Amino acid sequence: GHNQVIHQYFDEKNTSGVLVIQTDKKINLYGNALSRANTEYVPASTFKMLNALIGLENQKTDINEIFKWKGEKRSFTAWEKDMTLGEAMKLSAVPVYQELARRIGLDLMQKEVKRIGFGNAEIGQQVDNFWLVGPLKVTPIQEVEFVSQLAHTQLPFSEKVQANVKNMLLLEESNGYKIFGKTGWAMDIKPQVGWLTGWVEQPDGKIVAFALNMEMRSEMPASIRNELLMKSLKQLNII
Ligand SMILES: *[C@H](O)[C@H](CO)[C@H]1C[C@H](S[C@H]2CN[C@@H](C(=O)N(C)C)C2)C(C(=O)O)=N1
Repeated sequence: GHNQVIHQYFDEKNTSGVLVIQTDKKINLYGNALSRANTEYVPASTFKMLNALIGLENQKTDINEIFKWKGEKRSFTAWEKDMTLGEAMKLSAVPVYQELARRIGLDLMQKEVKRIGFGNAEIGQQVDNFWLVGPLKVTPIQEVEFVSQLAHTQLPFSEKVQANVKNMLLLEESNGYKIFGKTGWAMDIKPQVGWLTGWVEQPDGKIVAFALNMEMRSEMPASIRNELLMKSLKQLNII
């Protein structure tokens, strides 16, 4: 439950970050830069959860559609293949989600982002990158409320669509526990911002939502986000 131990986890990874925990509409802050919880950052790949919800709800795609890789070089060799929406989610394959965003289009995407009230709810003019370099921004508190609502099926989408998207986010299934979540990493902005937003589904069915946000730098391994989150949830005895 301390609050000092988690501070030493972030102090030692040499980063600046906050961990927002939400249980049954009770928000707690942990980390070593608590004021991050209420400041806006670009959501980067965490926006894929909302992008899928909008795309599925509006029948611009479905969970069986195979997205064709048409041969262009991509940032990771793991992205250079045909894949479903859910595979693209698991690899954070942004080209697939940019194609979806073009299908949705500017009007529908702005109308939906504003109806949901996500972050500042501003998407500007380029429908396929407003979540990576602005103007869309979101606080980690707003991210933990968004993902909490998704876990409880309380977002303003149909329940089948929310359930479809929840099943793309299963990260870990050990001991009757389930961790769902989406990682993020905005590498093309300074300072870089790293995200790890999701929830724990405890064996009794209880839901604990989390939004880890930290400043990033090119040299760290991707798993630094999971390492900080995992040993924080073990310390608070959420797992
Ligand atoms: C894409 O917009 C962005 C989301 O914020 C990507 C970049 C980083 S790294 C990502 C690339 N593919 C995954 C991987 O390790 N491979 C090669 C399959 C991880 C990222 C993230 O993981 O937060 N999302």
